[PDB]
Amino acid sequence: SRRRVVITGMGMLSPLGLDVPSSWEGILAGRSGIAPIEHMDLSAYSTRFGGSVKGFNVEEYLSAKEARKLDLFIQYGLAASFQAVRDSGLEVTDANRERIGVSMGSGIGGLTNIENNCRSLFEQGPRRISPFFVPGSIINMVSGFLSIHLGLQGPNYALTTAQTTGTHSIGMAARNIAYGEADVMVAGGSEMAACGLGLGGFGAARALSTRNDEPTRASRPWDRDRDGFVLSDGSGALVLEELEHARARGARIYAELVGFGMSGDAFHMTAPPEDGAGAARCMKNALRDAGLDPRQVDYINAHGTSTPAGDIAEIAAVKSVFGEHAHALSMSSTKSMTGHLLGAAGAVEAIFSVLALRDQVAPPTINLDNPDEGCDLDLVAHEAKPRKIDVALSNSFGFGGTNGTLVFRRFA
Amino acid sequence: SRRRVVITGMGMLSPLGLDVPSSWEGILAGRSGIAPIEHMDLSAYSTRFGGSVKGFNVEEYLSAKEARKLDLFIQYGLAASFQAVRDSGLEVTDANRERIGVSMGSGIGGLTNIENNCRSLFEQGPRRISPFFVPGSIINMVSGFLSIHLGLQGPNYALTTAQTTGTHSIGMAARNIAYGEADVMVAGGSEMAACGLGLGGFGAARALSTRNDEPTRASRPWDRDRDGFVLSDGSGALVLEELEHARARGARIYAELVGFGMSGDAFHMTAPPEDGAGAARCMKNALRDAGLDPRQVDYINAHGTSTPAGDIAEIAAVKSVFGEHAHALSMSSTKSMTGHLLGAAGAVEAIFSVLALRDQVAPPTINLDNPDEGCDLDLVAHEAKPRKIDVALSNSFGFGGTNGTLVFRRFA
Ligand SMILES: CN1CC[C@H](Oc2cccc(F)c2)C1=O
Ligand SMILES: CN1CC[C@H](Oc2cccc(F)c2)C1=O
Repeated sequence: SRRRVVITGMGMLSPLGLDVPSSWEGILAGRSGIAPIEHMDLSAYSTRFGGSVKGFNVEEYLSAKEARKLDLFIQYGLAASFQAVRDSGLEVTDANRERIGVSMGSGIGGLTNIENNCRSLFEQGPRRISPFFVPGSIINMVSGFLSIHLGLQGPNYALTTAQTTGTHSIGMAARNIAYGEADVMVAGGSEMAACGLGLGGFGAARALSTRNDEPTRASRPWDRDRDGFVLSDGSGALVLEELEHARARGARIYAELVGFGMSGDAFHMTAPPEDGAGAARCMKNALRDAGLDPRQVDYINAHGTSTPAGDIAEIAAVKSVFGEHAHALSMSSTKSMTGHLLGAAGAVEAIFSVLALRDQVAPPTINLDNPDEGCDLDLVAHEAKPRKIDVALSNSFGFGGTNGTLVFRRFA
Repeated sequence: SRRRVVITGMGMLSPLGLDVPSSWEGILAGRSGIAPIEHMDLSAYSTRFGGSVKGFNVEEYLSAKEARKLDLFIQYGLAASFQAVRDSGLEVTDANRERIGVSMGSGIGGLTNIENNCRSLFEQGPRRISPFFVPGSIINMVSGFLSIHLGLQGPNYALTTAQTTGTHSIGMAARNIAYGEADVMVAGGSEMAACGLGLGGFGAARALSTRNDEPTRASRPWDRDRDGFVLSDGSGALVLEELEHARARGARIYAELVGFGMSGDAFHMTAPPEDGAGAARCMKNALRDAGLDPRQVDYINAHGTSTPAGDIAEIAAVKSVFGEHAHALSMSSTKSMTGHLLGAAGAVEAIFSVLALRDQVAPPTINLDNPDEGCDLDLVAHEAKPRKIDVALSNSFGFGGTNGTLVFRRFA
């Protein structure tokens, strides 16, 4: 029968910091993590900025010898996973190793590594492709490497659902624990798509903000002058744990995961429906899964990507689900500060939702100078808002019309 | 408690055929799908052969214009998915579309597309990258495109667990139905990694057979002269359906999916443990899930990749799990004929496991001329073996030590 699931550990790399507390300080201070990209020459690209992880030292986590073999998305995923496991206090033993699994996902995975090995192949020949190309690039290897390093013998898998990946990974890992397939899961996502193919590929679709001359103001969810998403790098990991398991070991519990929804739009490969029908269906599924009155929802961490169609679809979805209560909750997009971590977005935003519950504060939507037509909810413009938050909801939507909602609440 | 899950539709592209009955005819005849790779210069490569899909016509499924937007692995996954839904006779309606979902995965995803866009990027610069590069290359676009085309609003996701993808995709879709999150799922996997990057990436790790002189004899699981796996392309999809739902509409039921196991080895990034400890835990997990004694298993579709370490690990795991029953079951590798479809391997082998139940016949392991030391199980050498089969297992083991087992049972 269905068991309860709590959050006992969190870890993060973001454009605002190399761990959770540092990232969260930047979130509450309204700081932007967005800057011109330094790691490559983007003069031929229409977008030349994004949210880089600054000053990451992989030798805080792994030997230089093994790090050299791994794409940055794997390095970031392992860093966030190690932080979350350490933060949990959990001890892996022969007695519990078969009951601890991992589900760390990615939207695109090791695009930097694949681009670099493609360069080798085309300029030199296949004899210059790294022997570590496959295990160092494919998406499941965050889960794989984490399991090898910590001895986790529970369910070992990875989701790839584009910009919904982090939310789906956390939700499905919670279901694993709920249904008794595991007692503990490390779950979240990681992304590092800032290579030529990433910036060039989103750029060819004209999906990215082109505000090169003012990167910190580029990400402006629900602002009338928004012109697309800002591409960002990093990782989020959570340690999810069965309630009675967490209670038995005296774990510090941050919050309870009470609800998870998934819905397909079945609308369009890349565009969200204007009325937010898929996001509404997904949130309704998550609220019914959590056994909630929608009026219990105090805070929504929006997907809020700073796209014309995405941002207004989300307002439509929230008004349709919450009716008059839409005017009482607070909804914000931390992508205003972090940009869009793609497969990692739902993972870092799940952590931000849990911290909104811990600290009783709604993170701001920075850059919301001129709210667009119909964008008339409390979107927490400019400044963090202290308020009562018993229930927080984190939304993600992605290519393929794939939707996820997580519902968290305070645990006493 | 838990609902029962049955298989009501199947679809396939493989090196043996453009559908299930053609592929299965090849399997029972001991035919090889392996041949030198055409329309591609492999001069500088140590492997020049594999399992190609021959004569695939995407315009049976999609307009030329929609097919141009999508990597071959997505085309393949859609073809298998459309076949499986057709084969099921399911009528999608406003009354059931929120109860029908998709989980089609891939191990490596859009390497061919990435390769072609890399070529453009390096030669001409980022303005030649396709606008459809991202949505046409990401692994969740089989689930995304299928849901949009058929109007499916149930759970929409994609697994990526390397060579375990197809097995995990089917098992987790079965859990969705068992626990009431969907009534129908389309599940399986697709792969097309016969590009410079795939053949070069696996070749760089010396993982591939280099028997260029005799491609049809290269894949020789448990044979003392095996020298690595054969890379193959294609797709498998199954329609999974809640039993009462299948019975109410008068569905043709092929078999019941009674068990699913997952385990991590936590051993090595690419190598299995020699004693097959992870595969043994995974099979025991799947049998416990099914409420079956190891003695009830009649047929195992092995991972059986033709690698020195992997093939011997699987013998060890089977001897360990099945004890005095280990010789009574038949265990065969259909990869002897199909080669290794990586993320689709588990999907097409689940289909072969189901057809073994329908037709009461164990597929052969072809090329098993000289069983290796300790390879003394009933490996169905050379020729198909008619036999009693009530319970069939399908095993997948992949990079990151990720394991999957599906247990299928005759249904009447
Ligand atoms: C309404 N719009 C705006 C952008 C999006 O189109 C795309 C298309 C391809 C890749 C991508 F990243 C985005 C859409 O459907
Ligand atoms: C048991 N053996 C044989 C090859 C494999 O090693 C690799 C390593 C990297 C990529 C790959 F494709 C394979 C292994 O560890």
